[PDB]
Amino acid sequence: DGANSDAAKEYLTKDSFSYEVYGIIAMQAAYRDYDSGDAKQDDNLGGMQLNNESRIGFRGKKQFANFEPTFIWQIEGGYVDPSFGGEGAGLGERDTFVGFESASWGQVRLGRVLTPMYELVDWPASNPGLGDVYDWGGAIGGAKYQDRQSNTIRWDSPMYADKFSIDAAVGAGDKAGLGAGDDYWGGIAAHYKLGPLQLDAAYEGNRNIEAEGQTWENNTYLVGVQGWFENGISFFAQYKYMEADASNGVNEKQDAMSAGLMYTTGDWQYKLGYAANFDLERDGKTLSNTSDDVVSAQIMYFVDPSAVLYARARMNDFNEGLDGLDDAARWTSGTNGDYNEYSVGVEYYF
Amino acid sequence: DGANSDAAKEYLTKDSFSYEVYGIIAMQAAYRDYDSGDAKQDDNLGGMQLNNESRIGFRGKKQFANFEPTFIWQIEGGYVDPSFGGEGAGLGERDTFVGFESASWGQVRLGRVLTPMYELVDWPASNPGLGDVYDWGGAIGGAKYQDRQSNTIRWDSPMYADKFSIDAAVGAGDKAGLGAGDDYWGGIAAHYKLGPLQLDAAYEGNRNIEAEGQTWENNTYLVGVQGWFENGISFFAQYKYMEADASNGVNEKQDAMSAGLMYTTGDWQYKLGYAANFDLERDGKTLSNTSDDVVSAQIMYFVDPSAVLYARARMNDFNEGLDGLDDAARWTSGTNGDYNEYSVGVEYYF
Amino acid sequence: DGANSDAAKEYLTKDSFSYEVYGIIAMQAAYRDYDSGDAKQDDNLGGMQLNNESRIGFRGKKQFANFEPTFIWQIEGGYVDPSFGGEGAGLGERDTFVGFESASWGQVRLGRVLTPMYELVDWPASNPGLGDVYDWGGAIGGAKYQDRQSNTIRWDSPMYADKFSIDAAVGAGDKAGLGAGDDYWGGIAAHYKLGPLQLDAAYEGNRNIEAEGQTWENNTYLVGVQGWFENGISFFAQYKYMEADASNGVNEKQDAMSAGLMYTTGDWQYKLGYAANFDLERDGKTLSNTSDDVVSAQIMYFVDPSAVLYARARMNDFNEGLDGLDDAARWTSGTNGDYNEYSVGVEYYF
Ligand SMILES: CN[C@@H]1[C@@H](O)[C@@H](O[C@@H]2[C@@H](O)[C@H](O[C@H]3O[C@H](CN)CC[C@H]3N)[C@@H](N)C[C@H]2N)OC[C@]1(C)O
Ligand SMILES: CCCCCCCCOCCOCCOCCOCCO
Ligand SMILES: CCCCCCCCOCCOCCOCCOCCO
Ligand code: NA
Ligand code: NA
Ligand code: NA
Ligand code: NA
Ligand code: NA
Ligand code: NA
Ligand code: NA
Ligand code: NA
Repeated sequence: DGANSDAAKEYLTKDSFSYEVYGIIAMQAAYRDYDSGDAKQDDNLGGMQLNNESRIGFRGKKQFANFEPTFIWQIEGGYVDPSFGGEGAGLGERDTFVGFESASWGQVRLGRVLTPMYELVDWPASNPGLGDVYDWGGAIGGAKYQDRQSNTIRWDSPMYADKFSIDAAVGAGDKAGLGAGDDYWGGIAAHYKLGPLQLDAAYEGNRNIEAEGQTWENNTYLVGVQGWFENGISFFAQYKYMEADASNGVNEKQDAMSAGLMYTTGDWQYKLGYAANFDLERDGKTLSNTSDDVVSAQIMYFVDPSAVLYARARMNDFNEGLDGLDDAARWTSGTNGDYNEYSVGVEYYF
Repeated sequence: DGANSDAAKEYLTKDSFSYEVYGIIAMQAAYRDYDSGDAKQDDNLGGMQLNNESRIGFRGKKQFANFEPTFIWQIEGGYVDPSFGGEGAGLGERDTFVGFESASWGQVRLGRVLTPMYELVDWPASNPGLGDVYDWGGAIGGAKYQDRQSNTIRWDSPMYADKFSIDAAVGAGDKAGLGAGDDYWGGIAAHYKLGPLQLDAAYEGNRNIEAEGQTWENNTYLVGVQGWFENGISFFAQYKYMEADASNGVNEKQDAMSAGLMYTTGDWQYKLGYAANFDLERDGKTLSNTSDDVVSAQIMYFVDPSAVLYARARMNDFNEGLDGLDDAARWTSGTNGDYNEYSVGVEYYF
Repeated sequence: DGANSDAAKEYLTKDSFSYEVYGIIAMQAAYRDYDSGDAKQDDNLGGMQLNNESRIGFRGKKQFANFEPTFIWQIEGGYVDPSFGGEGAGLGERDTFVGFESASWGQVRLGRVLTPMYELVDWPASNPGLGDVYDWGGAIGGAKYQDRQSNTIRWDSPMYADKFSIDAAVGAGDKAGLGAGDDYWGGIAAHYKLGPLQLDAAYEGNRNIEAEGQTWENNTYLVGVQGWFENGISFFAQYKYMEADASNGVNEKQDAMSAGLMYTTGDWQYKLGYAANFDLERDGKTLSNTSDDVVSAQIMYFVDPSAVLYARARMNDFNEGLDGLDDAARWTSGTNGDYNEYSVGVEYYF
């Protein structure tokens, strides 16, 4: 069984107690109110649900006797009981990898991690609740980018000159990872600290992506600013340019932004979010009402050095529909309709 | 990813070493002898199997700095290799929840737990091996009650006056948990200790259940006694009334009982149990041969304060079949036929 | 739920801290180049992939107060993110069992383990990368033997006279474990160490195996030698004879060999491996082009007492096709075509 059987137990010396067990406990009671234009469908999707995103993980580091880079590894399970889905999570569904890190050249990781692009798209630009629009939202064909991805080599640089830092990565695609395609992708991201600000830029290219009966080339570019100030204010703003190119000559473009404001004061943190996709342009013809936007408010309370309570409201107004290149409806995050969500939740880290 | 991604790891202080790892090791070597009236089907279902119900779990408590109630959480994986099923269980398949508790008002839990009704159906009734008949057995339409269920808020009262105790909960149904329905349920249970006896009462109502082309209403009532005596005798008895009501006017009723006698002597414990479903009445007319009954015997031996060995035999006589309100056979615990079972097993708690 | 509900938590004394957490970290970057005579399939199946075979497990032992044999238990999860498959593994997918052990007669284990034959087929044969041909390779009908299998009772003898050793087991088949068949199997294996050499023999018989419209009986025999010398040289050689017999009278026979050479020198270990399946004989007529071959080379580096690095190249030349007794293509490990593979990897034991 496996590349080297269980011969690891028979020949190597067990490095006893060289692990940390960790977990994030996270529950969110969330009520959803849909306006899909169908009353029956509105009642199924909408309602109260308990979105339990708790998870257990294991991680550790080892200094190999005869290797300069330090070995690192991680196995993090998925959400134990998310909303809209069944119970029980596997080990290895979130960030799971081995890797090396030397003070001389930064960090390398092989396995299942976030692409340099998505890492910025996810945080800060997706919080709180902007993900339906800015994360996996959109109308562009092909693969706008990957999120958390397996079969990935990712290199994380150290803080160069105490201001600059780099992340770059390449990997196989979703279909390639199952032996049923040859899609691949690559991407890189940059960060520069200019005082209390931080500037960000990132790129990602996806290739040989089969969808809607075509092969796709996807290119996505991103710029953003982030600020933290001592009076308590933090902000973030981001602009995102999405370009898709199909094998039948069809070109596609769509852009999007995300911005968030927050005031931390003592034991409280107030926060407003807004993100939006602009109209999608296919073959140089703007498609009417292909945009999405979402507004969001949240009050958080630092109940413990290790935990927080929070309430949150948000309203998603999605596009009115899109047609695919195969002459059938193309799924978007708004296929299920506009909806509002009100929720309270807890998060705790041990 | 998620309501707050990995922002808990980057910003919150890791409460290091504040978790418990626990497990129940449980193996059951079980031979089954089926009498379904088909020699082939008898041979597939019947035979020797290893029912491995072992499980690993994680749990903990934390006193939040600025909150009086103590935080609680649990994540329990399911059976690692049960009979009739493939190997491997996810993390979070069993009781998995967050909650708070103060000794003045008991505990509240959010997540996936046992409903107050089913908990009594589970223990003391249903043991040993009475479950096929009393637990998920029956012929009534809709949902007589839920088992272990997600999207549940449940409050467990403290022991008032050291004699009275209460459990209550409400939650989402199976289809709602996937955004495909609007079913819900609620229930309550009461306990009173009168010396060596204990009285039990419980209710559960199920609403908006889609099945066999109808919407269903379910109502279930339960009463029971339990006795522990120093001489060594222990017993339990229970009566259960189930009322279902369909959207096309059809009414349905069925009742059941469960009783068990037990003799503990030193390191040994003998136990004989009986459970039965009585004929189902649809539209106030008894349906012939819709009953089920089971007899069961078991010898247990306390090999360690932390483990037990046990032998057990049981014979199940199931109902012979009934059609649902859609004119198709309604699945029951006897769809696979009658069967007797002989088994040995171990249980261990770390 | 289950054979005894959650009554183990309610009555038994938690044997706190009698659990060990263990894991094997294993990542392999593997490039594949397929030449199946189909270009689209060559590129889907072929390419670079990251085969993460890491795994977490738990094991422990307990001395029961009122039992002389020591109780042992194990729950080992599966590969967290293997190549050609999705992410996330269950708890209990690798070796998972309960058992007892006394120094007088060895150990007995109930659950999920390797059959005495496969353990030898697995290690030392099949390494490095000979498994496609020697492990699950072959063209014989029915089931030559089981891999890691559930519903198994297995006995491992002590080291008799410091030279002799025996392993034997019996269990249920793949279909029987799901209530859909009555297949079973049994097998035994013996080892004798003569100085720097070691002699190996094993047998396994499988019965009531349903496939290709017939029921099958399988008989598989194996002999092998292993050598370790102070010079640094080690080798292994194995011959395998497989006999299958169908319910329509059709007989089939096929044999195979596996061989490996290794030179350990300081912190490096070189290794050449070869394994092959010979032409398949059905009804005493050798079938043309049913043989399989694989050559493999490997460089290993003991990077730490607890880990190794390795590079590996290997060439797989498979059979040209075979028809089953149902007059349809019979799946073999070469159905997807020939492929060569170049790979690097790390393995770590904590
Ligand atoms: C990251 N969260 C994901 C989110 O990315 C998204 O994923 C969609 C997925 O739902 C779509 O699939 C959905 O719509 C299909 C329309 N023909 C039918 C099947 C349905 N599950 C996929 N076609 C594309 C993914 N990006 O919706 C599911 C989710 C779990 O919330
Ligand atoms: C630093 C602050 C920057 C704020 C930038 C805000 C950009 C706002 O532009 C939004 C344009 O998109 C409008 C979306 O229209 C709604 C679409 O929904 C209806 C279906 O078409
Ligand atoms: C314990 C000693 C180990 C010996 C292993 C020897 C490995 C090399 O032996 C190769 C023998 O190959 C035989 C080829 O058989 C031809 C096919 O005949 C079978 C007809 O069904
Ligand atoms: Na709903
Ligand atoms: Na990295
Ligand atoms: Na992806
Ligand atoms: Na590939
Ligand atoms: Na069987
Ligand atoms: Na349920
Ligand atoms: Na993969
Ligand atoms: Na098997």
